[PDB]
Amino acid sequence: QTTKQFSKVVEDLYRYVNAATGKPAPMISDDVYNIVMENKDKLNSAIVYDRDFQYSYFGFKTLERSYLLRINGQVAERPQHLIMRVALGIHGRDIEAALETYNLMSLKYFTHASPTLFNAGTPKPQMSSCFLVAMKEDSIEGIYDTLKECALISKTAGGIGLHIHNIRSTGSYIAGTNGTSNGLIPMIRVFNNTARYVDGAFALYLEPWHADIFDFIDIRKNHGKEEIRARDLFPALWIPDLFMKRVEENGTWTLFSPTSAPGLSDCYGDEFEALYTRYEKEGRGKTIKAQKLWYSILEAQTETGTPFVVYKDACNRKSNQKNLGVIKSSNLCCEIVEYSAPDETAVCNLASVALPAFIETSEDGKTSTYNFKKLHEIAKVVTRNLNRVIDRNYYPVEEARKSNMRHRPIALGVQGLADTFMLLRLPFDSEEARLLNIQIFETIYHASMEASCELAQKDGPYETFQGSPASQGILQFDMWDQKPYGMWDWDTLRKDIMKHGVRNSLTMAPMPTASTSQILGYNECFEPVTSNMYFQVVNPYLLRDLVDLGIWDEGMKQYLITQNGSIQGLPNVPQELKDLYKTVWEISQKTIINMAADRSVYIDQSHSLNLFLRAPTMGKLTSMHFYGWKKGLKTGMYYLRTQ
Amino acid sequence: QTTKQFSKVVEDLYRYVNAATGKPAPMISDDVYNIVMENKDKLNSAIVYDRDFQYSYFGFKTLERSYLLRINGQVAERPQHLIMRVALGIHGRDIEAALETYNLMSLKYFTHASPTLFNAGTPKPQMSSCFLVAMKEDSIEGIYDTLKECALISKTAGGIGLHIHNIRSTGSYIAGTNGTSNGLIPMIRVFNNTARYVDGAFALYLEPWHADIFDFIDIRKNHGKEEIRARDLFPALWIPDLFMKRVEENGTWTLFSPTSAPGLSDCYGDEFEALYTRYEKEGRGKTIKAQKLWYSILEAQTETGTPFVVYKDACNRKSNQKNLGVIKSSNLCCEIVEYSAPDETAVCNLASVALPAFIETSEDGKTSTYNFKKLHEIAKVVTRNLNRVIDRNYYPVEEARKSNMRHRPIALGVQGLADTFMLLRLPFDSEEARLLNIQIFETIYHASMEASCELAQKDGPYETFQGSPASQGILQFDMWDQKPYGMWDWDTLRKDIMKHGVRNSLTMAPMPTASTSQILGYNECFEPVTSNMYFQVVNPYLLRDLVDLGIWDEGMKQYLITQNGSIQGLPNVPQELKDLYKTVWEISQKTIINMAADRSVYIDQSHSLNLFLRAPTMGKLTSMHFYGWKKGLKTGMYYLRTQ
Ligand SMILES: Nc1ncnc2c1ncn2[C@@H]1O[C@H](COP(=O)(O)OP(=O)(O)NP(=O)(O)O)[C@@H](O)[C@H]1O
Ligand SMILES: Nc1ncnc2c1ncn2[C@@H]1O[C@H](COP(=O)(O)OP(=O)(O)NP(=O)(O)O)[C@@H](O)[C@H]1O
Ligand SMILES: Nc1ccn([C@@H]2O[C@H](COP(=O)(O)OP(=O)(O)O)[C@@H](O)[C@H]2O)c(=O)n1
Ligand SMILES: Nc1ccn([C@@H]2O[C@H](COP(=O)(O)OP(=O)(O)O)[C@@H](O)[C@H]2O)c(=O)n1
Ligand SMILES: [Mg+2]
Ligand SMILES: [Mg+2]
Repeated sequence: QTTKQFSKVVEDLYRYVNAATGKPAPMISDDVYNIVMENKDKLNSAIVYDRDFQYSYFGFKTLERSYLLRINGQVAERPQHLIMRVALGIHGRDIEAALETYNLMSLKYFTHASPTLFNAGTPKPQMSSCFLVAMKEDSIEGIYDTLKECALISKTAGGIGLHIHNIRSTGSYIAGTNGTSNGLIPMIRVFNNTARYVDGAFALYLEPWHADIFDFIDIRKNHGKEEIRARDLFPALWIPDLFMKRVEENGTWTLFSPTSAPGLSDCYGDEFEALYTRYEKEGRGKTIKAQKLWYSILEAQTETGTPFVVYKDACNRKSNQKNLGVIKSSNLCCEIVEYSAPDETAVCNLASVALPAFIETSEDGKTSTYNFKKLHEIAKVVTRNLNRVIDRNYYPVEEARKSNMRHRPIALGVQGLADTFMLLRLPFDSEEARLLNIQIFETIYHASMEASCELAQKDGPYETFQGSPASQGILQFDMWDQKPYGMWDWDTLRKDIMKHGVRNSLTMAPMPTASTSQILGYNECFEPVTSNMYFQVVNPYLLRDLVDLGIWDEGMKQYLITQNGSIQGLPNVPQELKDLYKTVWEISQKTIINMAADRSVYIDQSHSLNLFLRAPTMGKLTSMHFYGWKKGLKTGMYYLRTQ
Repeated sequence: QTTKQFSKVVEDLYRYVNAATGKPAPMISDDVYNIVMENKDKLNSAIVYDRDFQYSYFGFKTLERSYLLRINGQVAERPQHLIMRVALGIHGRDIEAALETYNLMSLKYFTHASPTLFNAGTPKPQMSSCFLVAMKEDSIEGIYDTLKECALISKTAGGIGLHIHNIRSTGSYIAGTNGTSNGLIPMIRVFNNTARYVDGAFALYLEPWHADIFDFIDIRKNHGKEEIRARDLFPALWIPDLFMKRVEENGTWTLFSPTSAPGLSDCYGDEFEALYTRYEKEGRGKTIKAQKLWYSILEAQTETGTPFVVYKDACNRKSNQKNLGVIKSSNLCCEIVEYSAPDETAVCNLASVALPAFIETSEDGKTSTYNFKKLHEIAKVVTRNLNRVIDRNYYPVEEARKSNMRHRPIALGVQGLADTFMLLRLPFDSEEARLLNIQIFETIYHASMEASCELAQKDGPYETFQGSPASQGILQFDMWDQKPYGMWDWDTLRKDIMKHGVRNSLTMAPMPTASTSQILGYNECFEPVTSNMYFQVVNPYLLRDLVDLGIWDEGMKQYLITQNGSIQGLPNVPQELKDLYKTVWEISQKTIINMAADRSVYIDQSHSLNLFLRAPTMGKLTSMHFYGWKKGLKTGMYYLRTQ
């Protein structure tokens, strides 16, 4: 069904011709083709085809349906071919690095994000997952320039975070007409329609003092007038601390059109508060009860899972990019926290480490341990990969090229945190899981900064490194005013960074891993399992245990189907198992938030913290938000899932 | 209720401040303000306020509701003030010309189009009614650049004609993806949505060999899937002669994607036919029965009044702009026929002559005659006005400035043709009406070319005059291979044009006059009355006659209400009256088309020929189209009205 020889497969993909039009349509770049032909024997003999069976049925089907390159509707690539295409696409002439990446990916130590898997080694290799776009100007020309830019980015793969704080609100004056602005909603409908035309995937960012806020937060509601909804876009709130204070005090909140109150989004913290309370005192806006807004926000979150919540002041106070300017948005999945401006669209290239790969029974007596030294080594590899992607990437718009080449941010993440705890017999809410969580993120952050510092000794630091927190020896945990756990030597690293610089302004942004975790067969990313039963497949670790204890029968299976993936209150199942295989609906969200806060001291950017509320009340949701906020989180909430 | 002194009114408008924001919002330009202050006594004393009563109730209300400038929701301008503001807005420092235009407009000899009436004398004086826009390129970038340009033009006043022949059709290949084009309809929905956002008014032009044609023609249907309709846009067909021949032969017709059949819209006539039949023979497209398309077109016209029909080869063969390139569209109302390209958006400034103004009882014995010499003199005035507008206009986009300054087209038109015939006791379908129609259009065309030639002796000819038909002594009627009626001396004019040039590439484009004819109180533009009764106002001329004959009673009035504006088959009304006051539903469309064809030999551009079909059949509509087509018409049909 598929040619075996890799160079033979490369040849077919490269020579490919669209029969219907007679147009040659190479699916491999000149570059990678010439590389493969000059090295065919080394390359062909390196692939271990046994490794195609490291995938599950649903992992293979995921690859088959979307990832493996097709010739005339037929799969042309084997999984091993996809992986070697990616390796060369990243590494180019560096055959050695390519070979190392081939071996580590093929053994499932790590993977790159979907767009890298799609486009690495191909003629327009757009490998970035994330674009953060500034609304160019409060004008028809700026709106339409911004729209063109989103269209062109959406032509390729990857999401958009778009901030729109600078657009004048409903009823605002326009110079040259007697008519007024119709505000955000009509303009959002324009963007919605472009998202649909160019083959969703836009998040919109707004600060809650904007006067169109009440409609903005309701944009995904499945009822009401069809011309007030924008159903393919996601609203995200970019929330100042002052809003949270006014809500908690049960105080007032003032809504402005940005034309009546200029500059509010171009400052944060104390400067924001001073500027805000001054405009408030000067009668420039419309005052409400803060809790009236607060309540409408919880209503929309309860109904639609949105708006997302990202804390503006936490993002800005604790960003290594703070020498660039004020950060005005996150991205589609709320992990990326990078500077953007009309001339600079922040981009990011993504990869995730497979956490269970580092478990070894290695020891005396059948206990599993965690190999942190190997985690550290693989994270260095991935860091070097992501840095290469930056240089070999095709940028859809010039604003993205200019941003990426200047600041060189990258984003490492994880999958299989849940599997890891499960394999080590650690309940997600245990003291041992809490510790392992901190140690894992300490080592990945240590490793990435070390790799990046080595790159800066080879190539120079990134352009804007001088003046950064990192240039002053201030690493992420220091900006949380915490000492690191200290499994790695931070003083020596900080010494080296201050002397040599780093090659990347940012390194860590744990992402959802929605498709890539399915390819590898692990749970997802720092999140607990959502059920133990996802045509019905039972949690392999749970299955193993129930068989070993000799309790697994049809009576067991039904009790799992019927309680949808929960094993609690199953009569004859040991407590150790119930503790180990708690669903995310069964774990306290204060625990989830605690662990998010623990790991966040080692996270440069942010992370996509989904929240899961069993029996949701306004009161429970409020206390979750205020708890995350006071913990110092950047991303208070990504999606709210309920039921 | 209104200040009397004009300079006092100018002062208020100029000093105006938006109270709600504290922004100064002048409603008069620096230029006109400084002009008015330096000439206040001459200016104030020239206005004759008696003349505000030359308007009807519904004419005044038209002015009041939309035209007269407002200060804080209150009318600040008197009709005489609006007219003098317009006069200075056109003429500037030329106080004499201003005064002449004031007198002629205030006495209702002529008027300018709405945007001139809105914006003349104001800070952003966008006075043009018509923009013809080329789709920039078959790419996401070109589509979105075009969209931005339409948005910016629509911010101001005036319609868009947009040609889209160059966009690849549904299912076409895209290089760099496995997916295909979704064609025109999705892209049309993008434009529809922008039209709604920026405060309809777009016509779309397509040649009927495009493979998306069947959906394109159905875009205004009031049923079917909401995502195949574009309800605020108007489809217009840009029809090659070959299509009409294939339909009449009951032959085949081939549909192409422009990417499979390049160049089809960049040629016409014989070159088009040769290129087309070659692509047809080479299997590059999909063949159908021509009459299958023909039938779907009549169905859409019957249901929706659209698509408009404009004959591509007639427009190109008979255009003075033919040295520029191939013309690919008309405009929103199908009167403008001008060259457009990605870097040149054709524009046009419009004015209409009030035809009844030139009727004088002057004579021996109470007969009315028509003063052609005075018509000729007023048309020269209007021609000079329109040329000044070109230079004092604020262009919304650079593409429009570049086109207008190069070719300098203008568009004179008419209103009150119906009133004129009625006042002279000439039935619309009579031999005398047929003659007067030809003589009126002969004099307006003679007058405009004479004024324009005088301008070229003062300022030089327009930039692209060399190589034009007019430069070779070929005037419009010559391109119809007809001798002029000869009430004016054409040889001397043609001699002068060949020697001196003309200042304007085009001069005549009779337009709908939808609002301006209401302001003046006349019927419309070369069209018969649609009824004799339009809160119920009876045709003043008919009323006068029925009173004079002593037959006008409540029994008369009811018979008019009840037959909706028709006097035919009213028992006791003289035949002379029935002949004189035929409704447009009562006049043969072969007569309408004959008169359109007669006048067209003196029309540089085209004219907005609405058609009215009483009891419509596929057969009647077909023969109307083929009759106009064979007559050599450019605009075969604007709207189809029925019932
Ligand atoms: N015709 C329109 N329809 C809808 N919104 C408009 C329109 N014109 C302007 N706006 C909105 O008002 C804002 C200003 O648009 P812009 O193109 O800068 O107008 P302008 O003529 O320059 N007047 P101003 O910006 O007040 O000096 C943007 O947020 C637009 O979306
Ligand atoms: N992602 C998309 N969604 C919808 N239409 C598209 C998309 N990409 C291209 N098109 C359409 O296909 C045409 C070509 O678009 P363009 O941006 O030039 O694509 P391209 O990548 O340059 N490929 P090609 O034009 O075939 O060389 C235009 O008519 C577009 O509307
Ligand atoms: N449906 C999606 C999911 C993610 N993304 C982008 O990809 C990034 C990472 O999401 P992910 O980890 O779920 O993506 P995969 O690489 O696993 O497909 C996000 O931050 C988005 O910018 C997208 O464009 N569309
Ligand atoms: N509703 C309309 C009508 C006309 N127009 C433009 O104005 C031109 C002349 O139409 P018209 O003679 O009915 O306009 P008025 O000047 O009488 O308002 C058309 O060719 C269009 O380009 C428009 O933009 N919107
Ligand atoms: Mg502006
Ligand atoms: Mg292209």
